Amino acid sequence: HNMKAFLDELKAENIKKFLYNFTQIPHLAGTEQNFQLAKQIQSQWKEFGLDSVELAHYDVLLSYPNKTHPNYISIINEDGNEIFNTSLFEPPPPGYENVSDIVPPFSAFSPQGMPEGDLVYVNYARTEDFFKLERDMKINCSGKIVIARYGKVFRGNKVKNAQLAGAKGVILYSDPADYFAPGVKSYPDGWNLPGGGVQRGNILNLNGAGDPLTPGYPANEYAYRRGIAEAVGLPSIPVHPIGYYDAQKLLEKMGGSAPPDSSWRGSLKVPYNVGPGFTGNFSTQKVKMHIHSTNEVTRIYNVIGTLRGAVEPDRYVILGGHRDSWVFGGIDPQSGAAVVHEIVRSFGTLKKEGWRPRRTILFASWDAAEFGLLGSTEWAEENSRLLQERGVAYINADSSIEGNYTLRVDCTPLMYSLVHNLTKELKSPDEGFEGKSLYESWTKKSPSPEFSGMPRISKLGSGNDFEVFFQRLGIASGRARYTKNWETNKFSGYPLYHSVYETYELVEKFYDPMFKYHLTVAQVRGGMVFELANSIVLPFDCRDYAVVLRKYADKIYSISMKHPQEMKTYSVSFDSLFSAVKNFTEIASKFSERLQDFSNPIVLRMMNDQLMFLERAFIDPLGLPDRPFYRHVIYAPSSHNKYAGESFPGIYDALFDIESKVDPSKAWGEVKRQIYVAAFTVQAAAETLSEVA
Amino acid sequence: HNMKAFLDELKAENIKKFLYNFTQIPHLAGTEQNFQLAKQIQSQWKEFGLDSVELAHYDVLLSYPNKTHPNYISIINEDGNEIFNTSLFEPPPPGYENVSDIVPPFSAFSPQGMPEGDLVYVNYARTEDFFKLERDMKINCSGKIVIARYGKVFRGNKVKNAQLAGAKGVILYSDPADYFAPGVKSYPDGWNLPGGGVQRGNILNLNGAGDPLTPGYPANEYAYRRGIAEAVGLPSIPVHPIGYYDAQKLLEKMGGSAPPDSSWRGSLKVPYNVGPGFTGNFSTQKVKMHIHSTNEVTRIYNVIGTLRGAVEPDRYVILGGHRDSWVFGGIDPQSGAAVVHEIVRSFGTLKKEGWRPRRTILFASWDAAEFGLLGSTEWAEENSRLLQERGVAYINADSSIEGNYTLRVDCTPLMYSLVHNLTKELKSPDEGFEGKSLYESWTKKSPSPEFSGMPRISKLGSGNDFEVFFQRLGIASGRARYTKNWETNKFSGYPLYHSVYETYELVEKFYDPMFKYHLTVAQVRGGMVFELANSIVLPFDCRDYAVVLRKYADKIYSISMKHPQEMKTYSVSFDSLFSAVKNFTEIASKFSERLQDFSNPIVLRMMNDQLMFLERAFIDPLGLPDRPFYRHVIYAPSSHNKYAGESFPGIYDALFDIESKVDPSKAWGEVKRQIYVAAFTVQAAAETLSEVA
Ligand SMILES: Nc1nc2ncc(CNc3ccc(C(=O)N[C@@H](CCC(=O)N[C@@H](CCC(=O)N[C@@H](CCC(=O)N[C@@H](CCC(=O)O)C(=O)O)C(=O)O)C(=O)O)C(=O)O)cc3)nc2c(=O)[nH]1
Ligand SMILES: Nc1nc2ncc(CNc3ccc(C(=O)N[C@@H](CCC(=O)N[C@@H](CCC(=O)N[C@@H](CCC(=O)N[C@@H](CCC(=O)O)C(=O)O)C(=O)O)C(=O)O)C(=O)O)cc3)nc2c(=O)[nH]1
Ligand SMILES: *[C@@H]1O[C@H](CO)[C@@H](O[C@@H]2O[C@H](CO)[C@@H](O[C@@H]3O[C@H](CO)[C@@H](O)[C@H](O[C@H]4O[C@H](CO)[C@@H](O)[C@H](O)[C@@H]4O)[C@@H]3O)[C@H](O)[C@H]2NC(C)=O)[C@H](O)[C@H]1NC(C)=O
Ligand SMILES: *[C@@H]1O[C@H](CO)[C@@H](O[C@@H]2O[C@H](CO)[C@@H](O[C@@H]3O[C@H](CO)[C@@H](O)[C@H](O[C@H]4O[C@H](CO)[C@@H](O)[C@H](O)[C@@H]4O)[C@@H]3O)[C@H](O)[C@H]2NC(C)=O)[C@H](O)[C@H]1NC(C)=O
Ligand SMILES: *[C@@H]1O[C@H](CO)[C@@H](O[C@@H]2O[C@H](CO)[C@@H](O)[C@H](O)[C@H]2NC(C)=O)[C@H](O)[C@H]1NC(C)=O
Ligand SMILES: *[C@@H]1O[C@H](CO)[C@@H](O[C@@H]2O[C@H](CO)[C@@H](O)[C@H](O)[C@H]2NC(C)=O)[C@H](O)[C@H]1NC(C)=O
Ligand SMILES: *[C@@H]1O[C@H](CO)[C@@H](O[C@@H]2O[C@H](CO)[C@@H](O)[C@H](O)[C@H]2NC(C)=O)[C@H](O)[C@H]1NC(C)=O
Ligand SMILES: *[C@@H]1O[C@H](CO)[C@@H](O[C@@H]2O[C@H](CO)[C@@H](O)[C@H](O)[C@H]2NC(C)=O)[C@H](O)[C@H]1NC(C)=O
Ligand SMILES: *[C@@H]1O[C@H](CO)[C@@H](O[C@@H]2O[C@H](CO)[C@@H](O)[C@H](O)[C@H]2NC(C)=O)[C@H](O)[C@H]1NC(C)=O
Ligand SMILES: *[C@@H]1O[C@H](CO)[C@@H](O[C@@H]2O[C@H](CO)[C@@H](O)[C@H](O)[C@H]2NC(C)=O)[C@H](O)[C@H]1NC(C)=O
Ligand SMILES: *[C@@H]1O[C@H](CO)[C@@H](O)[C@H](O)[C@H]1NC(C)=O
Ligand SMILES: *[C@@H]1O[C@H](CO)[C@@H](O)[C@H](O)[C@H]1NC(C)=O
Ligand SMILES: *[C@@H]1O[C@H](CO)[C@@H](O)[C@H](O)[C@H]1NC(C)=O
Ligand SMILES: *[C@@H]1O[C@H](CO)[C@@H](O)[C@H](O)[C@H]1NC(C)=O
Ligand SMILES: *[C@@H]1O[C@H](CO)[C@@H](O)[C@H](O)[C@H]1NC(C)=O
Ligand SMILES: *[C@@H]1O[C@H](CO)[C@@H](O)[C@H](O)[C@H]1NC(C)=O
Ligand SMILES: [Ca+2]
Ligand SMILES: [Ca+2]
Ligand SMILES: [Cl-]
Ligand SMILES: [Cl-]
Ligand SMILES: [Zn+2]
Ligand SMILES: [Zn+2]
Ligand SMILES: [Zn+2]
Ligand SMILES: [Zn+2]
Repeated sequence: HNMKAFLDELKAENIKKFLYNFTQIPHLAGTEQNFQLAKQIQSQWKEFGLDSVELAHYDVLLSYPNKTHPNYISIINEDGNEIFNTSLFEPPPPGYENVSDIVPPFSAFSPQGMPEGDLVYVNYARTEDFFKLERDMKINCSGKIVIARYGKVFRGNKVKNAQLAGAKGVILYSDPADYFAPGVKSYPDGWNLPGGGVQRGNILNLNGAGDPLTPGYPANEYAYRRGIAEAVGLPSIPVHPIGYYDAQKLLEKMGGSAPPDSSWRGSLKVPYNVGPGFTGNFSTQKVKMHIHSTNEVTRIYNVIGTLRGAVEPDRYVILGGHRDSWVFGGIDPQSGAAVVHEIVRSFGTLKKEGWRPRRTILFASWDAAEFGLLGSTEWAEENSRLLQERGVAYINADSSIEGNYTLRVDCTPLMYSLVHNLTKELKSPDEGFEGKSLYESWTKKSPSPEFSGMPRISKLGSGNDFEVFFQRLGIASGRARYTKNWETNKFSGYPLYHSVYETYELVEKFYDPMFKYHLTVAQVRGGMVFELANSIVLPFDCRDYAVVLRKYADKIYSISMKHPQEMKTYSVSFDSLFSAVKNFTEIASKFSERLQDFSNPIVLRMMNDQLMFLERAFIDPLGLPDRPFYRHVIYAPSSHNKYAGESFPGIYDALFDIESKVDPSKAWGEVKRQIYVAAFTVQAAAETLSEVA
Repeated sequence: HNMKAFLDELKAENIKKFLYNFTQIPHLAGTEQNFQLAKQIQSQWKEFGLDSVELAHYDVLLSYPNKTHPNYISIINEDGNEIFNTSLFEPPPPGYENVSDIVPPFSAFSPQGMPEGDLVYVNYARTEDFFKLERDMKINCSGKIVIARYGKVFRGNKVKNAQLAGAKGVILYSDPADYFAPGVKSYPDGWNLPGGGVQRGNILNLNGAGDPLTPGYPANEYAYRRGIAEAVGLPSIPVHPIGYYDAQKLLEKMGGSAPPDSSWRGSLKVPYNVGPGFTGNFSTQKVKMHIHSTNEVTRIYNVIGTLRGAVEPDRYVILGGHRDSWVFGGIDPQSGAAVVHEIVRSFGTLKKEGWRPRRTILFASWDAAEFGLLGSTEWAEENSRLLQERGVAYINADSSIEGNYTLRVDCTPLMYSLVHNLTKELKSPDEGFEGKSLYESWTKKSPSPEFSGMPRISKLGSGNDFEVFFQRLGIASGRARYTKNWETNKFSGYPLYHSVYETYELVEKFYDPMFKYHLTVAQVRGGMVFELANSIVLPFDCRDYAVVLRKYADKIYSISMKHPQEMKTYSVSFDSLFSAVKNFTEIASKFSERLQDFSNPIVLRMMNDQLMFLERAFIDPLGLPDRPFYRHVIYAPSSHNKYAGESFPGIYDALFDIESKVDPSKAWGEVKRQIYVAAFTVQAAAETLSEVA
């Protein structure tokens, strides 16, 4: 009973069977079908051998279209005649044209409204796109309906940016430039997005809060809820997503200013004029949105499985991923959930033979992730005291594949060495690398930008269920999946993301017919969980944090040094931060020496507690400015793109666009405050690794 | 080497020698004399045998009178002639009339100003005193100078209340009613306050923040400081304290309204007229303050001594008390510091013989406590990560005596059983109880209001250095001292508190000639530290928390039930809170069973960690409303009196004066929110005691 036994028990054929099982009907959060799936998973995890398997339910704010009053967009003429209407649904895929309860495309949490106005095209609706419009082009979005292409940044940030520009509505669409790979056919004949395809998704700006009505506390049966007016993160203007056939009809008549440059042009045969409004002949026509979606407090269900530890049952290694989907969830999330299911089955086989892990393993099937990470966040709010004193690590398990090219890992620096070591022991599933390690193929295909002979491992961003564990609670977190070639594939994510076309057949036909990439991902995620839960000494290398901290300090200093005169005027010094990083490096090196130089279980556990609480030490209980649930001082989701991680986010945000601030003394004062907070936090974290007395 | 050996080594004669040594010259925070004392203590603790003894320094905002521009108050006539002036200093006591550097009486952190106006007498300047003035008597304090007697509540609350009433200045004085015990002589012939005596003290409203300029972070060498305008807790109006000879001259001419009842009358031969202003003949006279004190960032020094644990060096039991004094510190704090010194000496004697405690003991000599608990708070801010993951308990050690009648203990319910057990093993020092236990004498003299044959133990309030440990960080805390008879002694604290007369001779002549009460207090504080640091199982009884939680739930429900119609209208239910308390009771009982039913050091330490993190579980990382550093959900300092503890403070404050709120729906909504937070926190704390997996 060792890791090899665990790994060998995992089967591609089982992952395939589970994926098929999980994807025959929609499992939208808050629906009966997703409750039934929760009950099925609960029953199977018990069967598989877990010690306890419970449902944890919460009543959270969700959002749904009105079944009898459909959402749509029109072009309306000067007489009020609606001369063009966007689609009411995606053409369902072959053999699913009679499937009931497919939610039509909508932007979850949009308010209701019927705004009419002139269109402005805002490219990706990024912060810099809006800078270009108002500052350079002198185009005013106030009272306009903005149309933005999906891609580059989280859609909630696009909506926030549009609101702040004064838009009265937002239309999101999928441009073939970003969602149609050259030389591949549209679904069902290939993996591209057809012109009738539409990306669903929520447009909240929760900043880690969880359920909009209950920030800080679980949405249990006696919860006090905020009124809707005080809810966290809701958009103030109506929003709706469309496909590129419909977008073409909205964009083709656009007049006003030409696009500023080629980076504003997608692939449709339209000029990509910014507007506002339509060309001469059509200048009296307008665009009208009709949004009738409703926000509803609705019950959601997490499945929580426990495999009790033999030696340290009060130490938790968590493997979690969500279960709710927009429609069939062929990739997102069921390609992940099928992998978790097989991992539970394998651990359970060992358990039935008399094995237990050293530490407790918790397995989670989260609900309502698509509506803002609600299930994971409410559960973590409920259990925060247990998690912060006992939480060793969190391994996420959403989509197992977004491509078939190579591995992708995003994690805390504390897991780098674990990931390198594990992948050296796993077989590469790649063509041309038969008999080679996954480390070799991954390193060849995705080289580290810093180091020769190492693979790229990214920072954690957000937009997935590790957010509460990592950025709020400070528990070492990681994720892994198979991905595309980022050098040659310039499209955004995978094309059929959050569409009706994301099916079992998509995966089986186009992504992973042999389920070998799924199996490799199960071995990576499961192997990480195995080592974290069973290694005598926790498999964290504090020295890897020291290396990245210096890289991040260099980076933030370099941003600041774009303003040398202001740094002179306001005496802005990074000396404290570099000092703290130098001290962290020294103390980490000495800790590492002791870790290998110590039969004493108290010194061991004392050392294991130092390892465990190291990630915890980067937490500031006061949070980041105006984002109280982003508490990690080294990493937060980018304020411009929830998906991306930002390093030293407090200093980064203080420096961002600083040359535009009206009061430079105040602005640079805040930069100096953030440097102090960061230097202090790095030093305090270092000191947790010093000898304890 | 057991507790008896430790206890037997403590000597009254040593405590006496140390007290004499610590009280010959003033040790005002931020002065050279207090730095020299820090260095002396550091050297002696090393001598005594501690493993390491370091100074931890910070640069914090302090406040001092201007040496060449003295503070004083006048009565001024209509021509601007100052016809009466308050004293510039207290007459120094016999043999100290040539002692240099006695700080004259002042209110630390007063702004500068020379406000002139009509006096209003506001009794104790409590919330209810101001209610009586504005609501019942219809007396407007706006633009008036308020005169308030010291007593009943922390003077910072009096100042806050006066500011909010619109006062332009505050005069604080010591009324003989509150500071002159019948039948006892004034110092030097007895322990009463003479008419020239004055109580120093700060008038901040920090709400746990520490240094006003650096809330959340240690005031280290690279700290970013707030500007004075944004500092935490500073008063907006000038404030000055005076003795009763001077108060008599200010009060005797008072006209306007009669005092509302006898509870507004002190003991001076004046009418205690409320005002505003003086009677007919003197109506054109006014009162003028002259305050020239300055706030100054100043270095302060904590001494931190470590006695490394033999088995659990990463578990900290802390014995701390302050060293800085207003003048000589004969009682406050040196009667406490002398006791800590002897405790360190005793532990060191055992250490030199080869003994070590099981857990690490930290000893602290805090600086700047008199200026707002600054030294303890800055150090805890610096070390917060170590303290919250490793902090077992904090035992405070300010003044050892405030009387000679019986023991006083204020502590977490987690220490009740420890305190009962220890005091049963200690000898009573009381006359008439020779050969009896301290438990017996204490129980006879200060019976529990709830339980026959038990002694009174109070809630922790604040105004002392346990505040950051207990209310911010959630570390089990306690304190003990000898006190007066609360039934027969209706004066406030001890009369010479914070005056020049608080000397070695005061203690040796009047309070404790044999140093037997000091010795008993050393045995209580030291014994608690010994048991906390050496007991195999932590000496905490979670069931005692269950009992008090029910008492507090009953109490807060009873306050709410004063408004039955509103509870019906707004559906205000305490069911969730009582449910949580019932669950806590059940889970605690089961935990206690397991604690006694389990050779396994992991189960032991797992159980010890459950005991240690139980106090920690009452912490809400979001803090209480507008008081982010008061995080404990069960206990906070009263919003009306920092000295007093309040239970379920979030609900208490939501209910306080609720019938006066303009929007009852909003006000009762907030009551229901606080019930939810409290019920959730109690349940979450209970769940930390459940089986871990
Ligand atoms: N030069 C170079 N760079 C590379 N960078 C990376 C890689 C390997 N894989 C990647 C790793 C990181 C990135 C990356 O950093 N991209 C961006 C943004 C950060 C990022 O991770 N972006 C993702 C964004 C997509 C994402 O994370 N999506 C989520 C969506 C889950 C979801 O549906 N969540 C819901 C709810 C979200 C919520 O409510 O919070 C929703 O979004 O609707 C997910 O898949 O987990 C991406 O485009 O690859 C950047 O430039 O900084 C890109 C590719 N390879 C290379 C390379 O070969 N060369
Ligand atoms: N019926 C009945 N009740 C009793 N209650 C108690 C006791 C035994 N001892 C007591 C325990 C609690 C109380 C008590 O709860 N009193 C008040 C207020 C709470 C309290 O503890 N009050 C203290 C206030 C004094 C105090 O704590 N002072 C601080 C001052 C330290 C200091 O100088 N700090 C600085 C800095 C403070 C800062 O900046 O925060 C300063 O204040 O300037 C201290 O001595 O530690 C008191 O009057 O006894 C109440 O009714 O709720 C009173 C006496 N015995 C009895 C009894 O026999 N019968
Ligand atoms: C990284 O680790 C190092 C330890 O190896 C740590 O060094 C510390 O730096 C501080 C701040 O620079 C030092 O503080 C000095 O402490 C002495 C007392 O020991 C004081 O006398 C000094 O004050 C004087 O000088 C100041 C600067 O010119 C004046 O502003 C001030 O008014 C005084 O005149 C000063 O406070 C401290 O001694 C060392 N500790 C050591 C060497 O052990 C460093 O702080 C760590 N980095 C971080 C970011 O924490
Ligand atoms: C104290 O401990 C007890 C456990 O001994 C714990 O009891 C729990 O109470 C909650 C809330 O009352 C129970 O929740 C119910 O859970 C079931 C599923 O098991 C749901 O079907 C219930 O919902 C329905 O009924 C509600 C009330 O009428 C409706 O509002 C709702 O719309 C549904 O129709 C309800 O959520 C939970 O089952 C028990 N758990 C047990 C018995 O193990 C109690 O909560 C603890 N106290 C505190 C303050 O935490
Ligand atoms: C997915 O697999 C589950 C588990 O096999 C199927 O649920 C079982 O269905 C059979 C036959 O209907 C029942 O007798 C069992 O009680 C079910 N077991 C459960 C729920 O744990 C389920 O039908 C499959 N779903 C699909 C779409 O194929
Ligand atoms: C777009 O949809 C709208 C809404 O269904 C259509 O307009 C309606 O047409 C019917 C029948 O002609 C009228 O009775 C309604 O009054 C209309 N409603 C509104 C809101 O205008 C419209 O015909 C559609 N346009 C196209 C081109 O299909
Ligand atoms: C990853 O693998 C390396 C190589 O085995 C591990 O580093 C070795 O660890 C052992 C045990 O402490 C030492 O004796 C060796 O000196 C180390 N070799 C090195 C650093 O080159 C490393 O600890 C593993 N990482 C984990 C488990 O997180
Ligand atoms: C308080 O006691 C200390 C410790 O004995 C005295 O400090 C010592 O004084 C002698 C004689 O001046 C020196 O030789 C030592 O170096 C001192 N030891 C220290 C500082 O650790 C101090 O003088 C006493 N203070 C008073 C007021 O009596
Ligand atoms: C109260 O103190 C003030 C301040 O010292 C005294 O008034 C001063 O008196 C001197 C000499 O008579 C004058 O030159 C100053 O101009 C006065 N200063 C002010 C501010 O008035 C005053 O005499 C004292 N009153 C009593 C009764 O002692
Ligand atoms: C205080 O003393 C009592 C009496 O000895 C302790 O309670 C006993 O503890 C032992 C050991 O667990 C049990 O065998 C007895 O049944 C207990 N007797 C009781 C509760 O009456 C108590 O644990 C001590 N409190 C501490 C150490 O905090
Ligand atoms: C949906 O729309 C229908 C009619 O178009 C309306 O009667 C109903 O109130 C709506 N449902 C909601 C708001 O849940
Ligand atoms: C944009 O539009 C409206 C006019 O309708 C105006 O109120 C607003 O101030 C304008 N903003 C800018 C930056 O021109
Ligand atoms: C799978 O890999 C092949 C070969 O590189 C490639 O042509 C194809 O596009 C990949 N499929 C997907 C869905 O990425
Ligand atoms: C104190 O007062 C004197 C003169 O009365 C003045 O010169 C000096 O500035 C003051 N000291 C301060 C404000 O520290
Ligand atoms: C009290 O006094 C001033 C008049 O100088 C006035 O502005 C204020 O509103 C008054 N307040 C009340 C409650 O009468
Ligand atoms: C000490 O105790 C005696 C006897 O009860 C009492 O008369 C005296 O007032 C006490 N001294 C002090 C300072 O409380
Ligand atoms: Ca919540
Ligand atoms: Ca501070
Ligand atoms: Cl993932
Ligand atoms: Cl005390
Ligand atoms: Zn997903
Ligand atoms: Zn998704
Ligand atoms: Zn004190
Ligand atoms: Zn004091």
